[PDB]
Amino acid sequence: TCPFYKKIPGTGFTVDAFQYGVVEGCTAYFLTHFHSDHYAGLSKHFTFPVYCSEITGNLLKNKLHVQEQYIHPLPLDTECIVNGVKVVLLDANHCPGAVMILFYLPNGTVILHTGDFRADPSMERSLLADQKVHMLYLDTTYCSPEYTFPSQQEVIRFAINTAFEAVTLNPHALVVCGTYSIGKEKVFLAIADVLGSKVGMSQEKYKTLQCLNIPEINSLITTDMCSSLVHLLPMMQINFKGLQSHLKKCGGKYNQILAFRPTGWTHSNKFTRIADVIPQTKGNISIYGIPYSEHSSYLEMKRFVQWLKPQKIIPTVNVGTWKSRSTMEKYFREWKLEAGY
Ligand code: NI
Repeated sequence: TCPFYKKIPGTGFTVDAFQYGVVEGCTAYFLTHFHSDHYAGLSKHFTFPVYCSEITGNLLKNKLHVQEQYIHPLPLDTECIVNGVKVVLLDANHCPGAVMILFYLPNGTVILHTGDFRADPSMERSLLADQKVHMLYLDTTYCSPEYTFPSQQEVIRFAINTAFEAVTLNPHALVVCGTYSIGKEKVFLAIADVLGSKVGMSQEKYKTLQCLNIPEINSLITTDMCSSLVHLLPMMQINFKGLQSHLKKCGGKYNQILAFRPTGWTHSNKFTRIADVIPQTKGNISIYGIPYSEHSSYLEMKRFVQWLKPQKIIPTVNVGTWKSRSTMEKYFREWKLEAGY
């Protein structure tokens, strides 16, 4: 049965609610982005209307084989009427295709659902600038001051630099990058670009990336592993055993592997600066854990909410324990008293 925080009051609408069967009273199911925790339950046999971005829609069709008739893609930054309610999709700065959703209720309430997001000051000049928000359904993944990490751009600089150095010292080094969902594609695209190579990957992943509307994508990726000196592999294979085994497969073209695992936050962020990150090494194999986040840092979260000044905040992550819930309510109150709303 569907929890309260996935329902939109005074509408026939749910948000990311595909794993509870037929939700009593739902006329339209909204999917903010194509990550499995959020689409859990969708398949080719689902037969209600699904509202989403163009990108998300592409993945539903080709990856989950949802039929075309039940897919309703909407343009961003554009006012749209759905079951007689005005809605707007906004870019979430999460993974490809990820949206925030604005609902203009018939009673005059306005609700912002963030989906999964990474708060940015750029959002303070979207269509959010123009009016008030009563209720905010918030992505509270990192809602605690200990959660700090660099910008995406800093991380990318470290990675491009680390790869360019290693391969220029040893032209027979291979570079491997781990993946398990959509998101974080800049990591391996940036690395491939600096090395003048296409990114080589399984057929399943090539298919996934072909649904993302990235410009010039045919120029940047390939299933032909032999023609590539940057390879993608499943995240579970990014360890000494998995990499040794992959190097074998490459038929003596390479005598070294440098690999990256994009993580989210990890506790080495509580001490170490991005600059000072070092890898784990065993023999001819090095592995770097790099803190490339597609969710708000505590400070970025704090900024967006204090800017938006919502009347009520409903968290959508870390809702499972009383200690988590109480920690988040206290921060909300601090933020409100500091800002004056
Ligand atoms: Ni997500």
